[PDB]
Amino acid sequence: CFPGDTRILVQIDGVPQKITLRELYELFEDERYENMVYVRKKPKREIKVYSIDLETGKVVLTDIEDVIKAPATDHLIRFELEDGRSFETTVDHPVLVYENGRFIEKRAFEVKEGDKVLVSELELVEQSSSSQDNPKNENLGSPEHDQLLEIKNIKYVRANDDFVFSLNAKKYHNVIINENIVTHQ
Repeated sequence: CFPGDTRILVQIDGVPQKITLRELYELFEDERYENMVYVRKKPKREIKVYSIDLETGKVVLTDIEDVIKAPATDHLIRFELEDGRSFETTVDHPVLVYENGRFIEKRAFEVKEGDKVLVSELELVEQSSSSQDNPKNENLGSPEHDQLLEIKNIKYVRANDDFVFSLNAKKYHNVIINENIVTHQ
């Protein structure tokens, strides 16, 4: 899991939005109690989730199974990228790094400084602050970026929220967060 602070890239009403899991989560309703955590299922709008295909390395879109809401109990490791991107995980959560010419899944507490993550590097063009715009898919709609980022700094930090999220969708434990940081079990 990641802190609610973790930004998740999704698609809402055919519009890609990058919003924290605590924010993304809100696009959902119907919360159930299970596994000693909370599970929210069924979006109140058209909510899709941007995920990555490990095998091909492409950014795909899928439907959501539910929202992963769990009481912030453990602490989280933070990864700071050379670009200034940073993401956190419950340390037990595997991180997807691109080393040895392959993609490997290592726990946050198993990841080391100077490690990499896969970034889809594919933006939605409109990086405007807040949800001011939405019905815009103009400006061609074709990006271009092929580069992965190394972790400049890792640290042990504490969960910002009292709940942590990951957003459960198809393929499971595979989502694009922060500045498109890809992770998978």
